Amino acid sequence: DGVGSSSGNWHCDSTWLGDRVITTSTRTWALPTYNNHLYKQISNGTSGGATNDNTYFGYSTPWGYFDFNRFHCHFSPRDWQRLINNNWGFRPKRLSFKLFNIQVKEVTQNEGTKTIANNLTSTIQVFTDSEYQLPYVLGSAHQGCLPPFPADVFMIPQYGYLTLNNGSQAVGRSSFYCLEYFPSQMLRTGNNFQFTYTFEDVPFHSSYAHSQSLDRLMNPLIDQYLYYLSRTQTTGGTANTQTLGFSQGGPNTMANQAKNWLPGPCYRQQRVSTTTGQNNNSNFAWTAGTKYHLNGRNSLANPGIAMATHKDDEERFFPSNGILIFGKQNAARDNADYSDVMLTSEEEIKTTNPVATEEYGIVADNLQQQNTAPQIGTVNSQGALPGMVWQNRDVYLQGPIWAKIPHTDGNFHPSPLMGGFGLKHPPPQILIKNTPVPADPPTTFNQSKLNSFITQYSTGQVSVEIEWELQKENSKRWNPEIQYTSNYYKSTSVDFAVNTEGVYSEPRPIGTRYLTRNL
Amino acid sequence: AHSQSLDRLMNPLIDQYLYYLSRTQTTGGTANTQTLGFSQGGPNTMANQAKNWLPGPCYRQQRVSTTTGQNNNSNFAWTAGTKYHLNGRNSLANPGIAMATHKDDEERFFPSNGILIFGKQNAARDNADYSDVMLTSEEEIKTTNPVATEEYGIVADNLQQQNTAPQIGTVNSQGALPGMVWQNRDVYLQGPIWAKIPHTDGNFHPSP
Amino acid sequence: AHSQSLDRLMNPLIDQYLYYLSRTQTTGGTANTQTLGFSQGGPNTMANQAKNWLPGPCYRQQRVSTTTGQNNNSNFAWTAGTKYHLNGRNSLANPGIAMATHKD
Amino acid sequence: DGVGSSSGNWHCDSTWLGDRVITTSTRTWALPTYNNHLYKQISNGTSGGATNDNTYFGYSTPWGYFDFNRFHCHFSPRDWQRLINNNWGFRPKRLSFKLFNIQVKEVTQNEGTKTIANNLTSTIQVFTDSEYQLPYVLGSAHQGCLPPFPADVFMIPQYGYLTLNNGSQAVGRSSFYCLEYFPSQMLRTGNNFQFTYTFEDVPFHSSY
Amino acid sequence: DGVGSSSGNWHCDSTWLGDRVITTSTRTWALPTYNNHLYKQISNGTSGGATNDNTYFGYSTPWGYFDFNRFHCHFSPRDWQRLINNNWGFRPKRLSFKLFNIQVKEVTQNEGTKTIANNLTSTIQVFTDSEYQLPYVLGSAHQGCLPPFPADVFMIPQYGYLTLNNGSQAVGRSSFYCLEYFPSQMLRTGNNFQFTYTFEDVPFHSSY
Ligand SMILES: Nc1ncnc2c1ncn2[C@@H]1O[C@H](COP(=O)(O)O)[C@@H](O)[C@H]1O
Repeated sequence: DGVGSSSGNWHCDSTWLGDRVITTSTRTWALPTYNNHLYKQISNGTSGGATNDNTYFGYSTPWGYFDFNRFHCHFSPRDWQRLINNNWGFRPKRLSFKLFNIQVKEVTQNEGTKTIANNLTSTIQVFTDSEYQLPYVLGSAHQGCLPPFPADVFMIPQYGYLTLNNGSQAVGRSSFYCLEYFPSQMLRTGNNFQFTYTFEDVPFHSSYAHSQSLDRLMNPLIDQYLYYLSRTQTTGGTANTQTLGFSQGGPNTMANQAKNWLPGPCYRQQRVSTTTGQNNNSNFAWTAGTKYHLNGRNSLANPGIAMATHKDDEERFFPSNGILIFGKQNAARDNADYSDVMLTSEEEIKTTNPVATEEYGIVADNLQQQNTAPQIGTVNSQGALPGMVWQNRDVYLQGPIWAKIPHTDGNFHPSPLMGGFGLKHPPPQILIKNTPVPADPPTTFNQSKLNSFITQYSTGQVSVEIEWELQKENSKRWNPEIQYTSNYYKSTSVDFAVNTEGVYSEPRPIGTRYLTRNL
Repeated sequence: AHSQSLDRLMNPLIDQYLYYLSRTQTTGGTANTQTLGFSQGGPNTMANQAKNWLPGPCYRQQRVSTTTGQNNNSNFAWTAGTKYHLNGRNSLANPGIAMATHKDDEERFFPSNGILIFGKQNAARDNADYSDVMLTSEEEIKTTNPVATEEYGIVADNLQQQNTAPQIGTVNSQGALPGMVWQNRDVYLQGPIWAKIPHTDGNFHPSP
Repeated sequence: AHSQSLDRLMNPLIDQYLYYLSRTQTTGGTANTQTLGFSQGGPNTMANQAKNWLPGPCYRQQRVSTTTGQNNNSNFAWTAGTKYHLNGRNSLANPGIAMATHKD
Repeated sequence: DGVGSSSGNWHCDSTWLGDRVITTSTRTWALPTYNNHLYKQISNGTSGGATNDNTYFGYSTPWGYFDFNRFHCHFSPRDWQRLINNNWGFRPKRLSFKLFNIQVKEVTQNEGTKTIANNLTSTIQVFTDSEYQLPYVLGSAHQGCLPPFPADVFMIPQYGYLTLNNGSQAVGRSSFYCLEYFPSQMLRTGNNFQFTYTFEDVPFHSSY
Repeated sequence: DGVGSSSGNWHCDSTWLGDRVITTSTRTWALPTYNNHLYKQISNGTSGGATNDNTYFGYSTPWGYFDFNRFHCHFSPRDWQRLINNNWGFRPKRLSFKLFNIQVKEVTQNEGTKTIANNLTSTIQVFTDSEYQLPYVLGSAHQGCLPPFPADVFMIPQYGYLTLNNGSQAVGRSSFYCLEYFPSQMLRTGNNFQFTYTFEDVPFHSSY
């Protein structure tokens, strides 16, 4: 554990062992001093432009955090291809995390000339929130996760949290946390940190698409023995009067046939087209957005429960806030063009799940009578009904992996809505900070806290290893499956590769569901 | 079959210690103004009593009578049928979730596509007469499950105010709510025994 | 009691990497036409941010005030009561599923 | 015990064990050179404004001292809440003190441009007055105790003492102490110091 | 494995054992940062002067490589004379490779005055493509092999590779490689690297 001796090696690999795959990656990082060494109160209120829906109360902290909750932190594009093309399912089993080769540097600025030097005796502090005592800020799809491309050097994100608020104000229940009230390791150059974690049992992700649909599980050639009411009135001529007629479900009457199951739940969303001409001329993104109402505050249900993006033959349509959208490289933060972003599609689940932009179904609204014609209602939100079966949202190479399930008395089907695996005891937050080094103090005692510090940053490498369990395919299907493939024909550059300018980009979103399964 | 019903699980002889809002306005004369009055649930107030549980889920269906004269004169079997919508295709929810076929004293009524019907021997395939088929009844479950042809219940539609009278909504489809208890559909000698549960990520109560 | 709320589980300081549809129409002048605009959720846009969870179930009930003057002048305790219907009989859902009594 | 290796870790916690509670805290500190490396005689007398009630004779020293004699050095506000709300009494039993991760720095000033660098070979000296042979200046409610808030960085207080005086003058009985006449540990970066202490029996405080 | 301790010694010798000869050489090297830390796409096409015969698509990388594939890397002229004058044939049997005495330096430029200093805590990374998973760029007679003369100090060559192209364009089959997706050793000053290799059977060269 010396100044001149390395404390880690570079591990970035994948190994496939038939029923498992193990992924390792190492990246280089830089950490600044954040917040000037201070915790600060932050709020947003209703004054000025601001609106109720957007209020908060919280704190920002001197700490930074390590995030690897994006699939491409771990899987190279080819590796992801191996996985999706060949397996029915996968899930995480365990992980190894390492921090090594720490360098702490002090930067000196005089006279417009800046110089950087090592500070050999400085420390950084690290800890894991093993007991989940801090607010869990992973699982909100933030930036600052390790880069997809290994050669890229990245900056650690700042840590901050939120509590209860009224407008811009705190309430009694509001909580303040100091991270310095936790035990942490202090490392100088030459020291290292590691920890090991085991994933809890969780269901395999479905890397498959159904090749059957709920409404067509019968034998095409045979009638049912079960009747349905087929006629309510006679068909003679002008003489028509009420009658009761009953018929047996059959091949040409598949819609009428008795069935055992129901499609999944529905929370209907407005539909927008990629051909702008077909859209209404208003700015309806929020006004027509699909939302939930919590304590006087309205939130987009984005993306909400999983519903098929579009029905047959309507690729142009998407739910206004019902899909995941990734930026293309260098797409702008605000108001990026359609050509600048990539929209995901959940078309694969039309098979068991309702289309996002359409009704669940129809129910009766009234009681018909001789003098009252029957009336119906369109159902646009449907909660869980017995017999319902459904599929979860897909995961993407540039998508999230896990989320912490909130600690509540109850939940229903706690699969994270953005996609991924939901864990009660997810991987713990890892928090890192540079210890403050004071500049020279006054020569006579002053009680006030020191506000003059040396300027420092640190750099190092980090490693993550994850073991994934695979579910092999067992299909008896005769014909070939759909597969993810690279383009055959010539092109200006290779997809999933660098630029002339050295910039890595991921051209498209890649999902998981290529192989198929019966229902 | 249950010999008790969800709405009558109390002791008939004893009051609750729990109050409910019983009066919103005074009853003096012509002078009436708003007030708040609270009362304790009791034997003659069983409907008002506080309770622990809720009836089962609802997907309401049109009602037809075996006495044809009481039916509307249209052919409404599909147009008024209860359906689900999957990928542009509409299917009858036949027979759908289990709900009681009819309430007290109304044996004549059935859900248009909400029961199982068996043919009598040599009944025709198409357009058989009522006398040629046999209709099942799920009357036994009125005890915990909603009647097929009627609403789940009533919810508020608005916020009442001094100038706004309160308004209500009739609930015709109700998904699962905490506290709900229910019974499954019955089986018959000429009925099916089992079904394969579909291989899906999720399901709710997978009784066929 | 929870000291956090479902709608505020994020990091206040960081943007999401996920976009949402933020503009459906242009904002130029009188010339406005349809467009598609997409934005990233952030600190001042917390309502718009993508989220993993949903609030609990709802069976809505009429509201009454302890200040009588603010109530409607009718006796609406049963007529406006929240109920369930079982076999031709109506029962108050009292107290029913758990919902917060009032907001801030 | 190396330049590149840390000698301590950050411990700031509380654990409650039903009949005991253990508190740990760590803070970051800075120490200046005090007095220019010199002991100096100080007095206050009656000349000018000064009054008899306020006279003293004493010395100031190059040393600094560590003070944690304030409850909030050890208890977070919530922890204090746990204690006061639930217990009739409390008292201290034992303590552990550690000093680690020493950095000594040399500051160079030229021409209005100042630069700070490590001095790897420099030492600091520490000792405990185990035998109570020096004037005990703790217990007078001074400033310079560890901060209540863990993130705060603090400056070590200077050590000075008083003896007998007549006006601004010493008397025969007056005593002079040199701290360099005690044995002390010398630590370079990479060295650490610790000691352990046991409290004598004392009555429980009445938190009631 | 320390800052002040050497990790290697200088071996440059030849020993003749009648049926074998063993050659050892040591050279001093310098490695720059290449490509600004970036992989970059490179192509050559048919526009301008360029012709079809000369088109390519490829990448350039931040890495450098070690090349000793020239006989005079290993044989002094007199040694080569001993070999050619007296033997009918020769071939390689095995090799040992070592990297030692690493120094990483940081260069600071201000105001037209440049200064160079050690960075004690910096690393370099090394690896061998044992499984032949990268494009093999040795064997194309490039420059950058160790110098014939031992006293000469040399600069390490940059690593780049080629794939399939159409004109200046990639094709589907075109492959991109990142060297950071391999495991590599990280060494600070004071660390060293070595590996051993055995040649496969191959025919003797005909020195006749
Ligand atoms: N991503 C997830 N993480 C944790 N629990 C889940 C997740 N998705 C579903 N579940 C739960 O696991 C159950 C598995 O049910 P089954 O497939 O019938 O064995 C579901 O019904 C949910 O309660």
